[PDB]
Amino acid sequence: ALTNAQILAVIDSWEETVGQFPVITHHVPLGGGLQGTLHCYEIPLAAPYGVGFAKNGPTRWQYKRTINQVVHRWGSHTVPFLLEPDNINGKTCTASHLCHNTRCHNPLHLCWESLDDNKGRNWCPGPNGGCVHAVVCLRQGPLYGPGATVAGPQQRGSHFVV
Amino acid sequence: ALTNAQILAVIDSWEETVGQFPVITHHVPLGGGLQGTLHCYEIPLAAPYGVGFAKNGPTRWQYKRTINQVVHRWGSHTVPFLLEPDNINGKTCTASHLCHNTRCHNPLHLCWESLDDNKGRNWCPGPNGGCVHAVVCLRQGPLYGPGATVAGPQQRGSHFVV
DNA sequence: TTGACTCTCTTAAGAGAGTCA
DNA sequence: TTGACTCTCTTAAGAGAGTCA
Ligand SMILES: [Mg+2]
Ligand SMILES: [Mg+2]
Ligand SMILES: [Zn+2]
Ligand SMILES: [Zn+2]
Ligand SMILES: [Zn+2]
Ligand SMILES: [Zn+2]
Repeated sequence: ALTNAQILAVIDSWEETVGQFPVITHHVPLGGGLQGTLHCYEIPLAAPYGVGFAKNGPTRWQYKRTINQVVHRWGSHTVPFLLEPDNINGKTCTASHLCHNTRCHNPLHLCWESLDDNKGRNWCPGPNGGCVHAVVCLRQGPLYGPGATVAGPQQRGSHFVV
Repeated sequence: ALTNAQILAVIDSWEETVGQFPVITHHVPLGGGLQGTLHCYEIPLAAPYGVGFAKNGPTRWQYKRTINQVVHRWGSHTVPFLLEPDNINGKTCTASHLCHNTRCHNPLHLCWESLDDNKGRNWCPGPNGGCVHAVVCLRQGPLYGPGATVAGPQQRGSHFVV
């Protein structure tokens, strides 16, 4: 809600509820041939999810609280960042999973950044493979690698140069 | 169905037309602090675009040819790949700009790959900065770098471990 | 046969809001 | 007030198809 006190109360209630979500250990590539371990706090697969939480999409949830007799509702991963600017360079700030695990609500696995920055982590080589993200990745992106390109650049004639 | 000879004729007419597009020299980052040069063959900003070409969206075009009284139409960047498989690993193949310049139709600046592979090139460090794409990038991706993350991982209490 | 427009759709990283009990 | 559902939207890398002369 509007007051700083009320927003802190929202963040604190959220953390306490998510803190009781099952803690699931995931071993992850870090880049550089190394492996690490993340502890994700995973929202349940089906109702009930936890006080204040409801599913609005297969991998989408919202957190809701009643404040001043009014319902206030947020995307379930946005709550840690309610005191942060909601835009950057004219781009919307998004909740971004460093663990690349949608069900996880561990705020130690979340950052707040443009959708482009968010997406780009999918291909990051990782914290031991060359990550240059200023807010560092926790793991190599799941899509990092050589790709599976079917056909490369080519011409039949002689009209083009690189 | 069009014979492979008819398909080659389509590719050849496309190349002949695109080859006459304005050729624009662009200096680009390669990664590793190095700079290179790409020569993009850029479709005009407004009609007329070239024989066979029409705009279906702000940065979308199509190529159309009529053969034996049947109108055939393709996405304007897909024509170089008409003799290639159109999917891989159960994913549709997409035209992917190695120069990251949508108006460019130089086939030496295009490859044919999944949309995920395509997107990921936006963040690639580039051919002199650590690119691991098997079909190598021509330049560092425009979105490579430290990012502009507004807030990193954080908690107010002690409910969480990383 | 051709040009110049029109419309909606896909994907996978993210969102907001309404209907009932 | 709280829970459990429903629906459509945003973005930026890509698509197919219709109308008219
Ligand atoms: Mg993400
Ligand atoms: Mg691309
Ligand atoms: Zn996690
Ligand atoms: Zn990174
Ligand atoms: Zn180009
Ligand atoms: Zn690359």
